[PDB]
Amino acid sequence: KLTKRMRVIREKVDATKQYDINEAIALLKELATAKFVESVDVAVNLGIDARKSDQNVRGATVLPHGTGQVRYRNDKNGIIHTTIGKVDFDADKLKENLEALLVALKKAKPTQAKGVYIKKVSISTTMGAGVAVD
RNA sequence: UUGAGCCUUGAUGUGUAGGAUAGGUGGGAGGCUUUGAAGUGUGGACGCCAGUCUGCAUGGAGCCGACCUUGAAAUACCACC
Repeated sequence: KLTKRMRVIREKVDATKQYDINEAIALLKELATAKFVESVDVAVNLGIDARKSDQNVRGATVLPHGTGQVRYRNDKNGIIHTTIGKVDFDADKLKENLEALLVALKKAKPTQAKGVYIKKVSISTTMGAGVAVD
Protein backbone atom coordinates (compact mmCIF):
# COMPACT_ATOMS: atom_id res chain seq x y z
CA LYS A 1 0.00 0.00 0.00
CA LEU A 2 2.32 2.74 1.25
CA THR A 3 5.68 2.88 -0.53
CA LYS A 4 9.00 4.61 0.09
CA ARG A 5 8.17 7.43 -2.32
CA MET A 6 4.51 8.22 -1.60
CA ARG A 7 5.40 8.79 2.05
CA VAL A 8 7.40 11.84 0.93
CA ILE A 9 5.48 13.36 -2.00
CA ARG A 10 1.95 12.94 -0.58
CA GLU A 11 3.09 14.43 2.74
CA LYS A 12 5.88 16.89 1.83
CA VAL A 13 3.14 19.50 1.37
CA ASP A 14 -0.20 19.47 3.18
CA ALA A 15 -2.92 18.61 0.65
CA THR A 16 -5.58 19.53 3.24
CA LYS A 17 -4.48 23.19 3.12
CA GLN A 18 -6.04 25.57 0.60
CA TYR A 19 -2.95 27.15 -0.96
CA ASP A 20 -2.95 30.37 -2.96
CA ILE A 21 -2.73 30.18 -6.75
CA ASN A 22 0.50 32.23 -6.72
CA GLU A 23 1.97 29.80 -4.19
CA ALA A 24 0.68 26.75 -6.07
CA ILE A 25 2.76 27.11 -9.26
CA ALA A 26 6.03 26.75 -7.31
CA LEU A 27 4.80 24.01 -4.97
CA LEU A 28 3.75 21.77 -7.87
CA LYS A 29 7.43 21.49 -8.85
CA GLU A 30 7.91 19.48 -5.65
CA LEU A 31 4.79 17.50 -6.58
CA ALA A 32 6.22 16.95 -10.08
CA THR A 33 9.57 15.68 -8.75
CA ALA A 34 10.14 12.71 -11.05
CA LYS A 35 12.48 11.47 -13.77
CA PHE A 36 10.01 12.00 -16.64
CA VAL A 37 7.82 14.96 -17.63
CA GLU A 38 4.44 15.01 -15.89
CA SER A 39 1.26 16.97 -16.59
CA VAL A 40 -0.56 19.09 -14.00
CA ASP A 41 -4.37 18.97 -14.05
CA VAL A 42 -6.97 21.12 -12.29
CA ALA A 43 -9.73 18.98 -10.77
CA VAL A 44 -13.04 20.81 -10.32
CA ASN A 45 -15.94 19.00 -8.63
CA LEU A 46 -19.29 19.90 -10.20
CA GLY A 47 -22.47 18.28 -8.90
CA ILE A 48 -24.45 18.34 -12.13
CA ASP A 49 -26.71 15.45 -13.14
CA ALA A 50 -24.71 14.43 -16.20
CA ARG A 51 -27.29 11.79 -17.12
CA LYS A 52 -29.53 14.76 -17.96
CA SER A 53 -27.93 15.85 -21.23
CA ASP A 54 -29.09 19.47 -20.95
CA GLN A 55 -26.65 20.06 -18.06
CA ASN A 56 -23.56 18.86 -19.95
CA VAL A 57 -20.41 21.00 -19.94
CA ARG A 58 -18.07 21.00 -22.94
CA GLY A 59 -15.47 23.36 -24.33
CA ALA A 60 -11.85 24.08 -25.13
CA THR A 61 -9.58 27.08 -24.59
CA VAL A 62 -6.24 28.38 -25.82
CA LEU A 63 -2.62 27.65 -24.85
CA PRO A 64 -0.10 30.44 -25.53
CA HIS A 65 2.90 28.16 -26.20
CA GLY A 66 1.34 25.10 -27.84
CA THR A 67 1.82 21.47 -26.89
CA GLY A 68 -1.39 22.91 -29.11
CA GLN A 69 -4.59 23.34 -27.10
CA VAL A 70 -6.44 22.06 -24.03
CA ARG A 71 -9.80 20.28 -24.18
CA TYR A 72 -12.19 19.74 -21.28
CA ARG A 73 -15.39 17.73 -20.93
CA ASN A 74 -17.29 16.25 -18.00
CA ASP A 75 -17.85 12.60 -17.15
CA LYS A 76 -21.19 10.86 -16.66
CA ASN A 77 -21.05 11.82 -12.96
CA GLY A 78 -20.49 15.56 -13.34
CA ILE A 79 -16.88 16.11 -12.30
CA ILE A 80 -15.07 18.13 -14.96
CA HIS A 81 -11.27 18.26 -15.12
CA THR A 82 -8.39 18.49 -17.59
CA THR A 83 -4.71 19.43 -17.74
CA ILE A 84 -3.08 22.84 -18.11
CA GLY A 85 0.21 21.71 -19.69
CA LYS A 86 3.47 19.95 -18.90
CA VAL A 87 5.46 20.40 -15.70
CA ASP A 88 8.74 21.24 -17.47
CA PHE A 89 7.16 24.62 -18.22
CA ASP A 90 8.01 27.51 -15.91
CA ALA A 91 5.74 28.48 -13.02
CA ASP A 92 4.88 31.75 -14.76
CA LYS A 93 4.17 29.79 -17.95
CA LEU A 94 1.74 27.57 -16.04
CA LYS A 95 0.35 30.79 -14.55
CA GLU A 96 -1.14 31.75 -17.92
CA ASN A 97 -2.78 28.42 -18.75
CA LEU A 98 -4.33 27.92 -15.31
CA GLU A 99 -6.52 31.04 -15.15
CA ALA A 100 -7.46 30.91 -18.84
CA LEU A 101 -8.91 27.43 -18.35
CA LEU A 102 -10.45 28.47 -15.02
CA VAL A 103 -12.24 31.55 -16.39
CA ALA A 104 -13.55 29.54 -19.35
CA LEU A 105 -14.72 26.96 -16.80
CA LYS A 106 -16.63 29.75 -15.04
CA LYS A 107 -17.98 30.88 -18.42
CA ALA A 108 -19.48 27.45 -19.20
CA LYS A 109 -21.87 27.28 -16.23
CA PRO A 110 -25.27 25.98 -17.41
CA THR A 111 -28.33 28.21 -17.15
CA GLN A 112 -30.41 25.68 -15.19
CA ALA A 113 -27.50 24.62 -12.96
CA LYS A 114 -27.39 25.85 -9.36
CA GLY A 115 -25.21 25.80 -6.27
CA VAL A 116 -21.66 26.76 -5.40
CA TYR A 117 -19.32 26.21 -8.34
CA ILE A 118 -15.97 25.44 -6.66
CA LYS A 119 -15.48 23.58 -3.37
CA LYS A 120 -12.06 21.87 -3.12
CA VAL A 121 -10.39 22.32 -6.52
CA SER A 122 -7.00 20.63 -6.70
CA ILE A 123 -3.89 20.83 -8.87
CA SER A 124 -3.23 17.18 -9.68
CA THR A 125 -0.07 16.08 -11.47
CA THR A 126 0.58 12.71 -13.07
CA MET A 127 1.80 11.22 -9.78
CA GLY A 128 1.73 14.10 -7.29
CA ALA A 129 -0.93 14.84 -4.71
CA GLY A 130 -4.19 16.66 -5.31
CA VAL A 131 -2.99 19.83 -3.61
CA ALA A 132 -5.86 22.05 -2.51
CA VAL A 133 -5.76 25.40 -4.31
CA ASP A 134 -7.92 28.53 -4.37
C1' U B 1 -27.93 1.66 25.57
C1' U B 2 -30.10 3.21 20.73
C1' G B 3 -31.00 6.60 15.83
C1' A B 4 -28.95 10.90 12.41
C1' G B 5 -24.59 13.92 10.18
C1' C B 6 -18.82 15.22 9.85
C1' C B 7 -12.68 13.96 8.66
C1' U B 8 -6.62 12.64 6.98
C1' U B 9 -8.22 7.03 5.00
C1' G B 10 -8.98 0.01 4.53
C1' A B 11 -11.82 -2.32 1.19
C1' U B 12 -15.86 -2.07 -2.32
C1' G B 13 -19.33 -4.42 -8.09
C1' U B 14 -17.44 -12.76 -13.74
C1' G B 15 -22.58 -12.57 -18.98
C1' U B 16 -19.15 -11.27 -22.82
C1' A B 17 -12.66 -9.23 -23.29
C1' G B 18 -9.37 -12.12 -20.88
C1' G B 19 -4.38 -13.88 -16.15
C1' A B 20 -8.23 -10.91 -13.41
C1' U B 21 -15.42 -9.85 -9.51
C1' A B 22 -13.31 -2.81 -15.68
C1' G B 23 -17.46 2.56 -12.61
C1' G B 24 -15.71 6.57 -15.27
C1' U B 25 -13.30 10.75 -16.60
C1' G B 26 -7.95 13.12 -16.09
C1' G B 27 -2.49 12.07 -16.84
C1' G B 28 2.33 8.98 -19.61
C1' A B 29 5.84 5.52 -20.76
C1' G B 30 7.17 4.54 -16.02
C1' G B 31 6.21 2.50 -11.48
C1' C B 32 6.68 -1.27 -7.77
C1' U B 33 11.68 -1.94 -5.61
C1' U B 34 18.37 -3.42 -0.79
C1' U B 35 13.24 2.64 3.07
C1' G B 36 13.97 -5.59 3.53
C1' A B 37 11.66 -8.10 -1.52
C1' A B 38 8.27 -12.52 -5.47
C1' G B 39 5.42 -16.50 -4.87
C1' U B 40 3.16 -19.85 -0.36
C1' G B 41 0.40 -19.72 4.29
C1' U B 42 -3.41 -18.53 7.70
C1' G B 43 -6.52 -15.54 12.33
C1' G B 44 -10.40 -12.96 10.30
C1' A B 45 -13.22 -11.18 6.07
C1' C B 46 -14.74 -13.16 0.96
C1' G B 47 -19.23 -13.98 -3.95
C1' C B 48 -23.30 -14.07 -9.06
C1' C B 49 -19.04 -19.73 -3.60
C1' A B 50 -15.66 -18.81 -12.08
C1' G B 51 -12.59 -17.58 -7.12
C1' U B 52 -10.48 -13.37 -3.81
C1' C B 53 -8.81 -9.47 0.42
C1' U B 54 -6.18 -7.87 4.82
C1' G B 55 -0.63 -8.61 8.94
C1' C B 56 4.66 -11.03 8.06
C1' A B 57 8.88 -14.07 9.04
C1' U B 58 11.23 -18.46 8.30
C1' G B 59 11.34 -16.81 2.77
C1' G B 60 14.52 -13.26 0.70
C1' A B 61 15.34 -8.10 -3.72
C1' G B 62 11.71 -9.36 -7.60
C1' C B 63 6.88 -8.25 -10.22
C1' C B 64 4.51 -5.56 -14.28
C1' G B 65 -0.38 -2.14 -17.69
C1' A B 66 1.18 -0.78 -23.73
C1' C B 67 0.18 -2.78 -28.82
C1' C B 68 -3.01 -6.54 -29.36
C1' U B 69 -8.25 -10.25 -28.80
C1' U B 70 -12.99 -5.91 -26.58
C1' G B 71 -19.03 -1.47 -26.77
C1' A B 72 -14.33 0.49 -23.52
C1' A B 73 -10.56 0.56 -19.47
C1' A B 74 -6.53 -4.02 -19.29
C1' U B 75 -4.43 0.46 -11.12
C1' A B 76 2.53 -0.19 -12.38
C1' C B 77 0.99 4.62 -10.18
C1' C B 78 -1.31 9.23 -9.04
C1' A B 79 -5.62 12.34 -8.76
C1' C B 80 -11.20 13.30 -8.73
C1' C B 81 -13.79 10.05 -6.73
